Amino acid sequence: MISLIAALAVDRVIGMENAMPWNLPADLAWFKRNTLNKPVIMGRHTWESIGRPLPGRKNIILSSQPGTDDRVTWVKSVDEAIAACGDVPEIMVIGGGRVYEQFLPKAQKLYLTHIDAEVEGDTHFPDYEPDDWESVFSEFHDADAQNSHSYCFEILERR
Ligand SMILES: NC(=O)c1ccc[n+]([C@@H]2O[C@H](COP(=O)([O-])OP(=O)(O)OC[C@H]3O[C@@H](n4cnc5c(N)ncnc54)[C@H](OP(=O)(O)O)[C@@H]3O)[C@@H](O)[C@H]2O)c1
Ligand SMILES: Nc1nc(=O)c2nc(CNc3ccc(C(=O)N[C@@H](CCC(=O)O)C(=O)O)cc3)cnc2[nH]1
Repeated sequence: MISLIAALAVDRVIGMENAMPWNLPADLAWFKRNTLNKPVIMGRHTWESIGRPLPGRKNIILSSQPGTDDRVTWVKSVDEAIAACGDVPEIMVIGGGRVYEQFLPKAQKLYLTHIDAEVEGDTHFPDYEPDDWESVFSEFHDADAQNSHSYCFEILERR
């Protein structure tokens, strides 16, 4: 099973040239909880902004170019990224935009965080059709002293 995890602002914005203008540690705890002990597949731009290997996960980085950090696994295509995951119950694709686009048609589950923030971004989560997906879990949270904006966690499973 392939899943995608992402945090989207309005208009499905997931990235901009500069750091996102929000602080959502609860969302990062959710990302950690849902990715721990699973392989995570990411694109090279996302690798760079994470800055280190994610602990307790097998880190697979897609890049057309030779790898530059022997602590993680580098692959040059989607089929190779999947093959590097081995025989696991769930592969987590953690972005970014170009990677989500390529894995969305393969995915059976989406873990999405919807952030009540309007930002201009250069990178979007792909268009998905609500009717293709069944919302199996959703949990809204208000902003609070640690989290700058309200946000809602949702898990969708492919119909
Ligand atoms: N809010 C969120 O949930 C979230 C999640 C993840 C990322 N992001 C954000 O999204 C942005 C990054 O998105 P992006 O679309 O720019 O970058 P990305 O998808 O992270 O990385 C793209 C790079 O990955 C490699 N790649 C992708 N598909 C490949 C394939 N089939 N074969 C070989 N290499 C492949 C290429 O690396 P080479 O260039 O080395 O060939 C390509 O330049 C940032 O702003 C980041 O912080 C947000
Ligand atoms: N829901 C969601 N929110 C995100 O911010 C997000 N970010 C990415 C890509 N970027 C990142 C950036 C940093 C970390 C990170 O540092 N995570 C740590 C800290 C978790 C915590 O603070 O509790 C980790 O161990 O997962 C992960 C992914 C992919 N999917 C996401 N999904």
